[PDB]
Amino acid sequence: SSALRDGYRQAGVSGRVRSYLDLLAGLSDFREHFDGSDGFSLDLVDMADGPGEVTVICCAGTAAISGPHEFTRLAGALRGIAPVRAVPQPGYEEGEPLPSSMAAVAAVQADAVIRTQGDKPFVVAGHSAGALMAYALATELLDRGHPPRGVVLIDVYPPGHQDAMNAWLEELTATLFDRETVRMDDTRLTALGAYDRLTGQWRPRETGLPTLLVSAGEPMGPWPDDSWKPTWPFEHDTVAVPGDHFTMVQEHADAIARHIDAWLGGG
Amino acid sequence: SSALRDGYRQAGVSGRVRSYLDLLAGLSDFREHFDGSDGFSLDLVDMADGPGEVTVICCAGTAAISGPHEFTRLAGALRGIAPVRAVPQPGYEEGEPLPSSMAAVAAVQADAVIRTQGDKPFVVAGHSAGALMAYALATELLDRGHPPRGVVLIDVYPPGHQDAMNAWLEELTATLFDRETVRMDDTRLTALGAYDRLTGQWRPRETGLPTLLVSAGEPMGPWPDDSWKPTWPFEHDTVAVPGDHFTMVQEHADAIARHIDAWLGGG
Repeated sequence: SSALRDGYRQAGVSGRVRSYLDLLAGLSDFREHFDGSDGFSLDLVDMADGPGEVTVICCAGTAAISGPHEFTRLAGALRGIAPVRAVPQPGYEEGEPLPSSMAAVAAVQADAVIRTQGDKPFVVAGHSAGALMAYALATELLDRGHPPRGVVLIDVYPPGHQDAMNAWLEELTATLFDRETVRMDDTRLTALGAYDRLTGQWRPRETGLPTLLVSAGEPMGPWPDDSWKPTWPFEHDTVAVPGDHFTMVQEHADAIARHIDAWLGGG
Repeated sequence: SSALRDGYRQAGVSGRVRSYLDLLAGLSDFREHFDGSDGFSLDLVDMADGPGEVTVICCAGTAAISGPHEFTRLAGALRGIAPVRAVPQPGYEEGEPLPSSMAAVAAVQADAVIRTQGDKPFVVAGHSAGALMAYALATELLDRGHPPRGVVLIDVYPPGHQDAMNAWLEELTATLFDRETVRMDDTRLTALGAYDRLTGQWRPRETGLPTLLVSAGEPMGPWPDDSWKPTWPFEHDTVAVPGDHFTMVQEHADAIARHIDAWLGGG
């Protein structure tokens, strides 16, 4: 077993999550971090080859349970409509190094797709806390010399806005600890507490491309009035979905796949 | 194939070990604890019975590779002279919780000492940080109706007195990584930080028990003037034993045996 998986759940039961995070990032100095000068390489995932003239891409967030083991859910719902590429995160499997700073990592997966694609249109579709990174990737892609086609976000909570909700959900992530398709050993945790320091210094920029949210449904509890729901500081158009945070996409992947079919046909 | 193994290694090549400990104790605060008002025990590791009048109780260490397993060497040395009742430090092997302070660990280990003993005299002993634990066990027994005949502080390094010396050793241990007797498991490295803050703000008390400090012969390397080796405030006879801070026990057990007898012969 392990030693950290123990404190993970003993924190959520009482209420001392914040103090735990200040501990984690403390160990993020003792490794072999890379930069745009040495050498690295990854190998894409083999998934679907379905029909379509516009393919879609996707990725994962930070919440431990992330991985290329759970998106096979939406894979079946989207088949017939369009293809789906699988871009894995650099680290979740024996034999890998860690980043150096926020605007450094992006010079890696940039070159990889500029070799395999060719001349096909695409779009993005992330989830969870990761809905921040999915936005950041589209920025460097815009002026390098190859603009996207349109993003579709799903539940988010960016910095410089709501100081309450955020850390309030992480407290729940430790209490709601039902099993996942993969075991939680001594590697999938040190990465979670690592991006915490990163996501606290970023602040969005103003761009001009078509956005689309897909909000949730029934609240976790007997919550008061208007004290939730995402609200980005820019401008966009929205569409809902029936469900809740922690699961949604799993047992509700057919729904969203239809909410996107109506979008791509106009804008 | 853990992760907390290399993280402890790469920390020695750079030169930062202090801030690495502030966290080890942060993680342990979450594990289940024992302070005196809860069930928990520890079977004294049976070493070798035999002749004698004043058995040597040798408490376990506080390092990563510590435990009553190391005292196997000294156990064979004391065959005929005096037996060894090596007290196991909790938290290191799978399943055992961690204490609150020093008066939480030395207490639980005190119970086992009186139980198996009885009207038979004994002399506690340890090694460096483990000696801080050994003394604490011997002092707690002082006014508790069972003051041991004495102690043998082998290369003990008292905190608050040796700032640069004791800390430079931890920085050396990391670069001394080379095949251990018992695999450096995850639950051992966490217990390190636990005991670090315990023995950290722990200032020993005075007693009328004879102490026999055992220092080293050759330094850990090139040393200018007299500023190495273990020290102590109270009155105690001191005697040296060859090998540096790491091989004065693992590769030099017998040399110490003849030293404690000449001491027990007096009073």
